[PDB]
Amino acid sequence: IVGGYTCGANTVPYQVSLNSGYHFCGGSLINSQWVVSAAHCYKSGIQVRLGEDNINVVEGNEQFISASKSIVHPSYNSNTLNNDIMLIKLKSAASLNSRVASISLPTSCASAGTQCLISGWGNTKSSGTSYPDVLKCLKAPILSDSSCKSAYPGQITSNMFCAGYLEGGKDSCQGDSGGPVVCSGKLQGIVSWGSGCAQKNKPGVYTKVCNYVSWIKQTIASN
Ligand SMILES: [Ca+2]
Repeated sequence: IVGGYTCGANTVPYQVSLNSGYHFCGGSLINSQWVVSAAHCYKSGIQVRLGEDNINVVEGNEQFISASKSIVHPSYNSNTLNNDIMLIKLKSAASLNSRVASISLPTSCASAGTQCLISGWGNTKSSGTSYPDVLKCLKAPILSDSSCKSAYPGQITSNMFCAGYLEGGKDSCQGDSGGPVVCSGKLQGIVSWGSGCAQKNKPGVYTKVCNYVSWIKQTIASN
């Protein structure tokens, strides 16, 4: 997260860190046994880390649970990043509490101008590299589809939306991928891609979760 602020320990209780020896992506807890992340985050050997603030210090509210199954969306397109969404089932049910909590899925899509909360442990520099230990947060509005397509000609699909600031300076970044965009208490986005981070006229691009609710529910019900 570039241009954001320190969330505060466990203030984003649905935020997860995916760990394969180190933090490599974010995710969102949607029930006690399932996490949503980005398909491009897929790898083997995932441990889901819930209840994290400082990812380099055990502070006493963490739950570390290995993945039992990963399911990349059947239509994930690694060329275009269309359908950049994955589900991860936990080997055991997390214990839900005030610091480890699920985020509701949307029942309808969100509209341009709605303010959302974007969070993660990704890079905090738009030029250079600095990775934080504690969770960072950014409030950012959804941009119109027209503005998104204007910023990224020929690259925006019906399963993507932009959020952020055309002036630059505030954005998600590498290491935030797979993490949440939450608007009015619903998970509307997954950190997916962009051109650089926090650059002028290059807002963040996010997977449009509202298009996947039926697939998420049916996949969870059958697995
Ligand atoms: Ca920790």
